[PDB]
Amino acid sequence: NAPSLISILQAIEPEVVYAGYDNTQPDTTNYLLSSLNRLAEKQLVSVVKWAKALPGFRNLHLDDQMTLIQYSWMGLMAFAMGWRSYKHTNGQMLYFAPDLIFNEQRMQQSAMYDLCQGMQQISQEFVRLQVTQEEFLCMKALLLLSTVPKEGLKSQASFDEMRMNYIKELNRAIAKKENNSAQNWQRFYQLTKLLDSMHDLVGGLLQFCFYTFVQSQALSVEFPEMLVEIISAQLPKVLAGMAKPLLFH
Amino acid sequence: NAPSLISILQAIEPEVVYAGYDNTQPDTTNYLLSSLNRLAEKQLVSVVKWAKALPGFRNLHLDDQMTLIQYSWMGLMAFAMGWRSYKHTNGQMLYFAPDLIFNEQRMQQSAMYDLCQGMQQISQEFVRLQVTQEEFLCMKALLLLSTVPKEGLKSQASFDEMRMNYIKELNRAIAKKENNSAQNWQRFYQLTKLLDSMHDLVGGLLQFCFYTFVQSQALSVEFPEMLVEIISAQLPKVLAGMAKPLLFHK
Ligand SMILES: CC(=O)[C@H]1CC[C@H]2[C@@H]3CCC4=CC(=O)CC[C@]4(C)[C@H]3CC[C@]12C
Ligand SMILES: CC(=O)[C@H]1CC[C@H]2[C@@H]3CCC4=CC(=O)CC[C@]4(C)[C@H]3CC[C@]12C
Repeated sequence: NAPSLISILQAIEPEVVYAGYDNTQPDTTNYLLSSLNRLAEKQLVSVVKWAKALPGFRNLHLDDQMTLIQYSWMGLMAFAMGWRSYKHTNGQMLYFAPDLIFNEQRMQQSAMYDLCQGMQQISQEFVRLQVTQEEFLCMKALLLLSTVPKEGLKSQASFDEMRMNYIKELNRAIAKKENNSAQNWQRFYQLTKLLDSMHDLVGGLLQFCFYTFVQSQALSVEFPEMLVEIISAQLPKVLAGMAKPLLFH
Repeated sequence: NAPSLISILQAIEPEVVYAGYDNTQPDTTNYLLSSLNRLAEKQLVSVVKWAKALPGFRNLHLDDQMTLIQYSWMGLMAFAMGWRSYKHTNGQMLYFAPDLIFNEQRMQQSAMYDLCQGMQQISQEFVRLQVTQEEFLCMKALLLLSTVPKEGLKSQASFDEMRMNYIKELNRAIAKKENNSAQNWQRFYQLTKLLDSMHDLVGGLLQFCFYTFVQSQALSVEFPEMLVEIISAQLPKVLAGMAKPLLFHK
């Protein structure tokens, strides 16, 4: 056979990115929120390299490629962050970058606190289910494919296929580790139910992101160049409500 | 909107068939089996009427239609039978027809007794699960679609899509109960798992049917005309192993 896409997912998985954060700084709301936005920009390049290499993706209309990234960029970063929080801190802390990690204090100072808790719960869920690296990588792919234009895509031809495979390949992963079907059947629930749960969270994250952005002047936080563009394009579409989450349940 | 798949399903559900059995007769292996085979013929005709009226069915290539039936005819009848046995006897007895119902003694004389038990366990599942009539109708539609030719279908064009609709429809039916996603997922698991259990049973039934078919002279068990051909046509394909059951997990 040809290489399993899972084996390719592993190959194209990005290496971790540093924030270039200065940890001697007092933890100040504005400074935290801004360095986070710096991090996002760096990660934004990473996730885009990734999606390109992501099998099936290039075969979508570039307006399709462009929209999917626009919607899901937040969820993918947040999801991946929760998986780092799990491997490194055991869901105890929010591990954004090896050099910027949110302890309790920082979550309170972020003025994102309730949103931080929410992200943390995603991480703890990872530790509760003991998600395997394979499960994670498949899930993260599906996340990309889990929010779509309310009016459907140009490549919907290609898309519905791709989405199916990554669902299939997710099954291939739940099946391999475990053995019994009663088990497979419930794994699949808990995992997909985890993916679904991401949507509500992202909404909240976005809500605040948008807010910080519009009020960036007043609040005095900085969104860097590349980051603005993406938000700028996304903000209107999602407020228009052209963005449809695809649930499992 | 346009009428529910499930509302059509209900419309086209066959009325119950009578066997025309003389219950004053003694309960004897040959008269019992022969009488079932008469019942199987009568049901056979309505099963086919049913499948035609089944939405998305006539859109399948006509070889696919004939194939699928030959495969699942046994499972449909036995599935339906266990449903009746749940509705009328509460899983207690085997209600093939209102006039011919197997109680313990008849399962003894049947000389299929371990199979009778098997079928009695299907109905008992219906009762353990408290299956709704809507759940039942969707499952029975799928049962048609759950054993396919191993080589594939001429138009798998349509089939795959149709099969999904009935799966969606089945979810539409579980959801109605107003449960949450986890209960729904659990209903779904336990239904399709009742479904899948059907093959094991049916395999066994086919076997003893094939047997009684061949040995009828020996056994003095008479297969009405129309029952004969379907078996004639099916038996080869089966023993060649060209029939692939479609499961919901191993
Ligand atoms: C400054 C601001 O509005 C906050 C709101 C939500 C925050 C983001 C939440 C998800 C997250 C995961 C990461 O790995 C770093 C960047 C991001 C993408 C965060 C960057 C800073 C954000 C953008
Ligand atoms: C004589 C014989 O081979 C028996 C073996 C199993 C029996 C069948 C079991 C399933 C059953 C359900 C019905 O409602 C009547 C017909 C049938 C289809 C039965 C017809 C007679 C059978 C076929």
